Amino acid sequence: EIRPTIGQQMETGDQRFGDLVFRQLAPNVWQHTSYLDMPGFGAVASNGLIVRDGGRVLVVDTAWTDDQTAQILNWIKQEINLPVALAVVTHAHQDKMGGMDALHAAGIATYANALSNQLAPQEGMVAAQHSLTFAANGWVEPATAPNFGPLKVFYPGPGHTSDNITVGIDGTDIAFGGCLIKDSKAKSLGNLGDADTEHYAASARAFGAAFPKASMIVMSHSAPDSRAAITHTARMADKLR
Ligand SMILES: Nc1nc(C(=O)O)c(CCc2ccccc2)s1
Ligand SMILES: [Zn+2]
Ligand SMILES: [Zn+2]
Repeated sequence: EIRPTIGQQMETGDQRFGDLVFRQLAPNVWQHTSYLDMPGFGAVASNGLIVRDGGRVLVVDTAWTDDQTAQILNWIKQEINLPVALAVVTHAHQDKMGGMDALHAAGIATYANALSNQLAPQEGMVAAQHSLTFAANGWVEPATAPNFGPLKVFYPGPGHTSDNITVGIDGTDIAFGGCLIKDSKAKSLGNLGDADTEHYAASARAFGAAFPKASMIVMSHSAPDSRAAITHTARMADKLR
């Protein structure tokens, strides 16, 4: 164990490395998984991504902690041995931004929604060093996301949080919903403490429409799923209104 209370369990094709688990999803895409031990409840998994783009690596989301995020960088060093060009973090919660200091100490440029950077200090965390802004239809303003390569950043609207962003991986059929999207077998939308219950369903559907040909949907707290994760999330969110 490797037996989280919440989050996917270990399957064939998963690599344990330190306290983390890594799963290759495509030739150039890996999922990183880290765990927070909650007393009396057990381990909660959080997932992000590692993408190789030629001679560099791009990261989506930190681990829960600085030490776990340093372990991600160690895995990258050992298994890929290419430099990390940048990281984009997908909202101001600990599962996504808890390891900012480790990225900064390593000299990695960090990007987040401007709103995430504005909210991070109120959540006790460190803002990314660069702010992404978005058009009225949710697409990132390209001048704020320079040299992002295959990462296609989309703000779907308020849902899990007001600042949640999503990332498509161009040249693949993978899109990352972060904590907005829950899997097709989920019984709940997870933590709604900071959620916009009015707009959640439309935001989930907007993510689906932004990446209409993505067949593998990666998410923070479950194994990758089909597009039924999007439709199931939206249907659960419909019930909040
Ligand atoms: N940091 C944490 N984020 C979340 C989240 O929802 O983003 C937590 C809830 C985990 C969960 C998810 C789905 C079903 C049941 C539980 S905890
Ligand atoms: Zn969150
Ligand atoms: Zn979360």
